[PDB]
Amino acid sequence: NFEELNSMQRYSQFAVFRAIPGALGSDRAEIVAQAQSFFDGLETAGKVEVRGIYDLAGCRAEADFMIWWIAEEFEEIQAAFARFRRETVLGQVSEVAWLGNSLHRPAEFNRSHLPSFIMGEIPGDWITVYPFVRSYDWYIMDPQKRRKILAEHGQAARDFPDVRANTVPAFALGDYEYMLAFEAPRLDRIVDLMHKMRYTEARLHVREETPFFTGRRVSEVSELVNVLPG
Amino acid sequence: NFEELNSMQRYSQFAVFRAIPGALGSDRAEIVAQAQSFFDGLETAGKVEVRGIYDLAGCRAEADFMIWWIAEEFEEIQAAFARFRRETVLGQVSEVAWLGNSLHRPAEFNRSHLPSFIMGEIPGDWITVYPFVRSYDWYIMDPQKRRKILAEHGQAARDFPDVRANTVPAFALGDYEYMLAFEAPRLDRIVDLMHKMRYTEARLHVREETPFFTGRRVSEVSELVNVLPG
Amino acid sequence: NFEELNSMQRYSQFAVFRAIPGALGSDRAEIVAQAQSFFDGLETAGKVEVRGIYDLAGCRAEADFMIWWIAEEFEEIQAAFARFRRETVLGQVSEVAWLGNSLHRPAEFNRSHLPSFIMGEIPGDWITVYPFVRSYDWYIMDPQKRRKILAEHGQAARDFPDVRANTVPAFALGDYEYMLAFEAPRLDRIVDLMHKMRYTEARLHVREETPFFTGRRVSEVSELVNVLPG
Amino acid sequence: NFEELNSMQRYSQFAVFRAIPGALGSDRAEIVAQAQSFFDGLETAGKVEVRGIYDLAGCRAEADFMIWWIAEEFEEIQAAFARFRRETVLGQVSEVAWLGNSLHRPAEFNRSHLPSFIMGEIPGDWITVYPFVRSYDWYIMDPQKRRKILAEHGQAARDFPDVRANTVPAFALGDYEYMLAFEAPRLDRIVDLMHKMRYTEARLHVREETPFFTGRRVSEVSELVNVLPG
Amino acid sequence: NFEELNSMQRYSQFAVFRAIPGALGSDRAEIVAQAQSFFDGLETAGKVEVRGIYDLAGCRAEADFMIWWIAEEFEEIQAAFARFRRETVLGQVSEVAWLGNSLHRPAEFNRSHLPSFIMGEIPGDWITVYPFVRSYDWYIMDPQKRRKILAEHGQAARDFPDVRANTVPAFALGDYEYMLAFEAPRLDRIVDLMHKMRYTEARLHVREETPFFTGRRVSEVSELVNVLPG
Ligand code: FEC
Ligand code: FEC
Ligand code: FEC
Ligand code: FEC
Ligand code: FEC
Repeated sequence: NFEELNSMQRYSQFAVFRAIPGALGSDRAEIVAQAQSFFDGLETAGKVEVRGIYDLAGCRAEADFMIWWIAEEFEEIQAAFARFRRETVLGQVSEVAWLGNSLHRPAEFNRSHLPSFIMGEIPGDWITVYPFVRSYDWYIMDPQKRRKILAEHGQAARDFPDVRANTVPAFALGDYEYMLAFEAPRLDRIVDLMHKMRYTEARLHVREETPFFTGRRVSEVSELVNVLPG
Repeated sequence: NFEELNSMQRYSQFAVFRAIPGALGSDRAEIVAQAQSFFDGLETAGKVEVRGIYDLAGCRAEADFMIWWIAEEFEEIQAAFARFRRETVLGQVSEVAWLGNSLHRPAEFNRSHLPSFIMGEIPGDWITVYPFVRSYDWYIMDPQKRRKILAEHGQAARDFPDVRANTVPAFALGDYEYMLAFEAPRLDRIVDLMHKMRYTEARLHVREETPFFTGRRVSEVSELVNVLPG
Repeated sequence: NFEELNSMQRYSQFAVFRAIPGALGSDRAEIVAQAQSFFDGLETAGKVEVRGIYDLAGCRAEADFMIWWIAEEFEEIQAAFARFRRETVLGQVSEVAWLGNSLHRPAEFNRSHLPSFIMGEIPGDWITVYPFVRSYDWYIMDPQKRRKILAEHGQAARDFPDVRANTVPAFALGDYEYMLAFEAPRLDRIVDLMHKMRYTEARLHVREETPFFTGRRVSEVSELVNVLPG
Repeated sequence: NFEELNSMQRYSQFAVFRAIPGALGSDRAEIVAQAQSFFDGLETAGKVEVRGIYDLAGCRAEADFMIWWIAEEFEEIQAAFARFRRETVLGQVSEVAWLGNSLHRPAEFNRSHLPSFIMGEIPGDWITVYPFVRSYDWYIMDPQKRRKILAEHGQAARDFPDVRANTVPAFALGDYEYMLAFEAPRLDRIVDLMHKMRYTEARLHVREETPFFTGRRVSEVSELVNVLPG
Repeated sequence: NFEELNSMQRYSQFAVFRAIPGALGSDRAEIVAQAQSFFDGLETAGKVEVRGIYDLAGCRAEADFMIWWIAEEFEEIQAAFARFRRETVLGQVSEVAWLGNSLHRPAEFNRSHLPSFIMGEIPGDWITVYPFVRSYDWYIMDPQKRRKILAEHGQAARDFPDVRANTVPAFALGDYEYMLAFEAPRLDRIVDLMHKMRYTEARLHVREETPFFTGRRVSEVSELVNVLPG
C-alpha cells in the first residue's frame, strides 16, 4: 500500500475567505444551520473530504476563515467550491481571498515522504499554509547535489516530529510550484520549526513563499460563524 | 499546407471574467438563451471563432470564467468583446478580470511547430493559460545557443503528446511577450508536463509567467451560467 | 527649421479612461453631442491639439479608451483634462485609469530623430503607447558605447518605415523616464516591429516598459461612445 | 531572572486600523464609553494586556490608529481581536489595515537582549512599528560572522539608549521573519536611530522592512476616538 | 545663522488628496469659504506654516491636489491634518492618497546644503515631489568615496540654480529614507534637471524613487476647488 500511497490521485485545495462587514448581521442561526447542512451533504456524498475549517481571525487583513477539502478529481472541488458560494448564505456574504490548489505526487528522491493527509493522519489543532516557488536553477541542478540539499533539509527538522508536513506540487494549478501546510497541536511549535529551517542550504534556492495563512481548527461551523464580524 | 499555416494571420484572445456577487439573481433562463443567441450569431457571421468557454471555478480568486475566441482581424475581436459586454446581461453583470491577446507567427527555428488551434485540432477538455516574458538577453543571445536550448526544451515534452501546446507571440498586445495555452484530456497531465519542463536550461531565461488560468471546457453556455454565484 | 523643431516646446499626454459599467445607458445621443461640442471648443481655442482618440476595447482590463492631446504649456492640458471630467457627461461617467505625460526634447546623438507628432506627420490608424525606464547604468555609460548601441537599435527597424515613432522624455512628469508611442496602418506591423526590436543590445539596459495601451484611432467621438458598455 | 524571561511565552500583535469616512458621525460620547468599557474588560480578565493605543494620523494613507496587546496564548488575542470588530461600534466602523504578530524567543548569541515589553518597561510615548525579513543567506552564514555582524549592529545603537527596542520573531505568523517596535519619548530620536543604523554591515543582509507604522501613544480611548474623521 | 539652520527642528509633510467624483457638486462657494477659513486659522495660530497648495490635475491617476505644510513638532501636523479631514467639507469629500513625511537634518559632508524652505526662499510656481531610497551599500560605503560621489552629484546640478532643492530625511516616518521636493518657475526646468542628474555615479546607488507628484502652486484655495471634478 506504500506504492498505492505514492500512486494515489488526490487534489487538495485551501479556500480562504474574508467576511464582509455589515453583511452577516446578528441573527446567524439559519446561516449556521444551512451551512452545516451543506457540509453534511458533502460528507455523505463521499466525494469531497473536508480536512478542516479554520478560524484565521487575527492572522492578516482581508482574511477570516479557510476550508481545506480534498478529492480525487479536481472537478469535484470546483462544484463544491461553486455550490458553497452559490447555494449557501455564508458563501454569498463571503469574498474569496485566496485559493491554493495542489495535486499529490511522489517525492523526487525519498518516496517515504508523504503528506500528512495522504496517510490519513489526524489533522493538527493548528495550521499554517503558504505557497512556494523555487529558484529558477533548482530543478536543473546536478541531481546529486539537489538530493544532498534535500537530505540536509529533512534532517534539520528531526526535532519537530509533532509537526506534520504537507508538501504538494501546484504547477499549473495557480501561480505557484508547491503548496505547503504544516499541522501541529501548538502554534508555538510551528513558529519554532520555521525558524530552524532557515538554517539550511535549501534557503539559497527560494523565490517566493507568501502569502501565509495561520489559524486554529474549529470543531464545527458554528464555532467559526459566531466569531466573524457582523 | 505548412507554409500557408505558417503564413496565415490569426489573432487570439483569452477573455477572463469575474462574477459580480449579487447581480446574476436566481432566475437565469432568459439570461442563458440570450447568451446562447449571441454566440450563435458569431458563428453564422463566420469572422470570430470561439474555440472554447471555460469554467475557472476554484482556480484563483477574482476569476470565474473565460472566453477563447479567434479572428483574422483584431478589430473583429474588439467588436465581439465590446458587444458581449454591451448587449448581453451576462456581460453586463460580469467584470473583465484579465485579457490575453496574441498574434500567430512562425517559430524561429523549427517551422513545423504550430499552435494546436492553427492546425485545426479539436480543443482539449482541460486548459491552463498564462502569459510569458523571457529574460532580457534571450533574443540577442547567440542564435545557435537559443536553437539548442529550444530543442532540448522540446524533447523534454516528448512523453506528453496528449498535451497540445499553443505558444503565440503577444508583443505590444498587452504587458507580455508570449501567450501560452496547453490543452489536454486530463488536468493531471498538464501539472506533470509543467513539472517535467522545469528540468530544462530554458528555465534560466524566464522573467515572468503569471497569472495562471486553469479550467474545464463547457459544452454549452448554460453549463457555465448555472454554476456561477447569484 | 530643423533646429527650429529640436527647439520647440511641446507637452504630450496620453489620458487613458475606463468606463463605469451602468453609468452610460442607451440614450447616448446628447452625451455624444456635448462631447463633440467640447472637442470643437478645444480646436477653436487653438491651444490644445488632439492628435487622436482611440478605442482600446479588448486590450486590457480596466481600460476602455484614450485621448492623445498636445500643447505648448502643460497648464493648458491640465485645464482641458479637468474640464473634460468636470463639464462633460462622458467625463463624469468615466474613471481615470492612467496618465502618460512627456515633453519633447532633441535626441542625445542623432538630432534628426524627432517624434512623429513634432514632424507634423499624419497619425496612424493603430497605436501602442507605453512608458519606458532605462537601466541605472545607461546614462553614465561611455557616450561612444551608448552611441553605438542606439545606432544598432535604430538600424534594426529599417524594414518598418511605415511604423512612426514618438520617443519623448518624461522625467519628473510621473514615474517614468520616457513615453513611447508607435503609429502604424496595421496592428501586425507594430507587433512585428517589437519582436524584431528584441534583437538589440539595447535590451540589456532596460528596467521597465509596462503598462501597454494599444488601440485603433476613431474618426469621431460617436464612433467611440457607441462601443462603450452601458 | 534573565533565564526566566528568555523562557517566557508571550504573543504580541499590532492591529492597525483605518477609519471609514461618514461612519463614525458627530456624536461619539456613547462610542467612547462602549469602547473604553471594552478595554476595561480585558483589564479584569487578565489574559490580554494592552500595552498602548496609538494615534497614527498623518503617518500614511489608509491607516489611522493601532492597538498593541500581548497574551500568553494567541487564542486570547484572536478572541479579543474578533470581539472588538464584532461587539463594539468602534470596531464595526473601522476596517483592518495590517496585522503584525510575533512570539517572543531568546536571542541567538546575546541572551541579555530582551524586548522592552518582556522587561516590563514603560511604553514610550512615540513608536514606530514595522516587519523585517533577512537575506536568504543570513542564517546559513558562518555563525561567527553573524555574531560579529550583530555585535557591530549593537554597538552602533549605543548612542540611543533612550529608544527601547522590541525585536520579536514572526515566522509563520504572517509574511515576515521578525516584528520590530521602537519606543521613545520623542519622535525625532527614532528617526535618528534609523539613520545611524544604516551605517552597519547588517544592512547588506536585508530583504524587506515595510510597511512602517508610526504614531503617538494616547493616554485613554477618548482622545483617539475624537481626532478620527467623522 | 547657518548653524541655527542646521540645528533647527522642522517637520515637513506632503499630503496628497484625491477628489471623489459625485461628492463635490456644483455650488462650491460655501465650501471654498470654509476651507479658506480653516487655513486662515492655521496662519493665525502660527504653529503650522502652509508652504503651498498644488493643483495636481493631469499628473497621475488617483491624485488631484496636494498640501505642503511644516511645523516644529509633528504633533501639530497630525492635528491640522486630522482637523482638515474631520471638520472641513473639503477634507470630508477627498481621499488621502499618499503622505510624505520628513524631518530636516544637516547634510552629511557639506553643511552649506539646506532645503529651500529652511532658508525661507519664496516657494516656486511648479513643484515635483517624490520619495527616495538608497542602495543597501550606500551608507556603509567608504565615507571618502561617498563624499566624492555626492560632490559630483552636486556639481551636475549647477546648470539649474533656478530649481530649488529640498532633500530631507524621512527615516521611520513611512516607507522611505528621503523626501525630495524641487521648486522652479518653469516645469520644463524640472524635467531637464532630472534628465541631467541621470549622468551621475550616485545613480548606481538607488533602490526606489516613486511615486512622483508634480503640480502648480495656486494663489488661493478658490483657484483649486473650482478645478476639481464634482
Ligand atoms: C517548513 C518546510 C518547508 C518550507 C520552508 C523552507 O523552505 O525551509 C519545506 C519546503 C519543502 C519544499 C519546497 C519541498 C519540495 C521538494 C523540492 O523539490 O523542492 C519539500 C519536500 C520535502 N520536505 Fe520539506 N519541502 N520538510 C519539512 C518542512 C518544510 N519543507 C520538514 C519538517 C521535513 C522533515 C519531516 C518529514 O520528512 O516529514 C521535510 C522534509 C522534506 C522531504 C523529505 C526529506 C528527506 O528526503 O529526507 C521532502 C521530499
Ligand atoms: C509548457 C511549455 C512552456 C512554458 C513552461 C516553461 O517555460 O518551461 C513553453 C515555453 C515556450 C516559450 C516561452 C516559447 C517561445 C519561444 C522562445 O523564444 O522562448 C516556446 C516555443 C516553443 N516550444 Fe514550448 N515554448 N513547448 C512545449 C510546451 C511549453 N513550452 C511543448 C510540450 C513542446 C514540445 C511539443 C511541441 O512541439 O508542441 C514545446 C516546444 C516548443 C517549440 C518547438 C521546439 C522544437 O524545435 O522541438 C517552440 C518553438
Ligand atoms: C519600439 C522602440 C523602442 C522600445 C522597445 C525596445 O526597447 O526595443 C524604442 C526605445 C527607445 C528609447 C528608450 C529611446 C530613448 C533613448 C535612450 O537614451 O534611452 C529611444 C530613442 C531613439 N530611438 Fe527608439 N528609443 N527607435 C525605434 C523604436 C523604438 N525605440 C525605431 C523604429 C527607430 C528607428 C526608426 C526611426 O528613427 O524613425 C528608433 C530609433 C531611435 C533613435 C534614433 C537612433 C538613430 O537611428 O541613430 C533614438 C534617439
Ligand atoms: C532599528 C533596529 C533594527 C532594524 C534596522 C536595521 O536593519 O538596522 C534592528 C534589526 C534587528 C534584527 C533584524 C534583529 C534580529 C536578529 C537577527 O537574526 O537578525 C535584531 C536583534 C537584535 N538587535 Fe536590533 N535587530 N537593535 C536595535 C534596533 C534595531 N535592530 C538597537 C537600538 C539595539 C541596541 C540596543 C538594545 O536593544 O539593547 C539592537 C541590538 C540588537 C540585539 C542585541 C545586540 C547585541 O548582541 O550586542 C539583537 C539580538
Ligand atoms: C533632483 C535631485 C535628486 C534626485 C535625483 C537623483 O537621484 O539624481 C537628489 C538626490 C539626493 C539624495 C537622495 C540626497 C540624500 C543624500 C544621500 O546620502 O543620498 C541628496 C542630498 C544632497 N543633494 Fe541632491 N540629493 N541635489 C540636487 C537635486 C537632487 N538631489 C541639486 C539640484 C543639488 C545642487 C545643490 C544646490 O541646490 O545648490 C543637490 C546637491 C545635494 C547635496 C549637496 C552636495 C554638495 O555638498 O555639493 C546634498 C547633501
